[PDB]
Amino acid sequence: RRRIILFPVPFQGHINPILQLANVLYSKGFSITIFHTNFNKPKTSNYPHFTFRFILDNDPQDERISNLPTHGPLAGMRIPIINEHGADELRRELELLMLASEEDEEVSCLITDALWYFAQSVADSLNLRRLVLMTSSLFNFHAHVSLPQFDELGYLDPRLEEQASGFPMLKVKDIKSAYSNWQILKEILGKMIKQTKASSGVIWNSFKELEESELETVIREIPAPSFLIPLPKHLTASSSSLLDHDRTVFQWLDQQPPSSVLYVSFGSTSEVDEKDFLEIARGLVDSKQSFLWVVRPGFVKGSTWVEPLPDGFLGERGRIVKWVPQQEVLAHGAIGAFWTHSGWNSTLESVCEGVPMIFSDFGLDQPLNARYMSDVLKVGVYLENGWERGEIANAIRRVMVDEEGEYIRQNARVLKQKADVSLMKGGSSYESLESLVSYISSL
Ligand SMILES: O=c1ccn([C@@H]2O[C@H](COP(=O)(O)OP(=O)(O)O)[C@@H](O)[C@H]2O)c(=O)[nH]1
Repeated sequence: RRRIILFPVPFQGHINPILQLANVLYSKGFSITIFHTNFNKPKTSNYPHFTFRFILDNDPQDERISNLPTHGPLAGMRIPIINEHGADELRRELELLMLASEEDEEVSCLITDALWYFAQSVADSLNLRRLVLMTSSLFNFHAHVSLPQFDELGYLDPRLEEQASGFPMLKVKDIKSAYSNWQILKEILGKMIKQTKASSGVIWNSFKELEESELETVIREIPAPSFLIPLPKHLTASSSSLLDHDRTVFQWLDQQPPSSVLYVSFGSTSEVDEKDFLEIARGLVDSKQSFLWVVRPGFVKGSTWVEPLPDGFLGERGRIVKWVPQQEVLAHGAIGAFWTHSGWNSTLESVCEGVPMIFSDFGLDQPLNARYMSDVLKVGVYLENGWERGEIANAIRRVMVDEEGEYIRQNARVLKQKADVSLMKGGSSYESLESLVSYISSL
């Protein structure tokens, strides 16, 4: 019997793929331990088949992380802090577990979020192999390793509509938005890349037919073996939700005609002005399409939830809720399109359920996902110039109703089929997973 320890980053878009992976590996016969912070912990009672061990922010909490905000853009400060100071505790916890191991039980490897770059030297020091889970795309990684070239050209220092030097796929505007903050994130980025290259293997939440153009860069830049597995095609992330689901939406979805509903959601951490929030609502109403709009409490700066919205303003066609089982909604027959912030989990979920998209973005990898999805794969329309009700209504109707958008709807259907075929024997994802299991078993 072989045990795998997995160590996620404690945010929704990082906990979801690592617990999907944990379940996949469990299905292949591995026992599973999850190392996790108390902060943003998932519901351990949803995982009776996993062992959870809480680390790094136990009582008494550190002056470095104590009273750090549990929500907002500053909650992420925990990441660099744990990278800089958690090595000794992580080693102690790994040793404790390796000591408590049953005689017939071996710890095969540690799998961490790529953001936990500090974990490589910890694993090395224990003669424990470390594999890395990337929670972003191969295309985004290709952009990462092109930063030096981008910097030479001055893209990173603030011709926007112009094609980038080595990315005809990208506009200079995309790169500026993606690396808008860079003196701040440059240091994290370099260390993550360096310790990913130094790892024993890299697992990508993707599939070959999704990012074929990006495979050679990964093979050339990362000496460790890479494995591409589209985790949403194996299972949804419902069990790792950090918020309660509103499942009353499914009775409502059951009252809608096929492909008639726009699903709208901007992920787990995004926030918008009161002004932009109201413009989005007017664009949705103006589209005349039915819509289901997830507005996470905290999404609107200065309001607990959705106070600025007039009572009944959404009217007949629209519903607003706080949180749903997103991939399950995307799989419902009523959904015709997905207005996304282009987070990678949401984008891959939509691809895997065959739902075409309208893209907004909040920086980081999101503009790159939106550009790649909209111009390379051609499964959506990118609202790349802010929020204006007219352009919003036109984009929604183009994807969902216009005859001119049929090719986008068809591309989304075909791309889902490619994902499905990739999981069949002889498919790319099937062979990646087979290779991953045999590789881990050889450690
Ligand atoms: O109402 C919601 C909204 C989002 N999600 C999930 O939250 C994750 C968001 O991750 P993503 O990479 O899309 O964006 P992030 O939150 O990291 O910005 C995805 O797995 C979604 O399915 C969900 O379960 N219910």
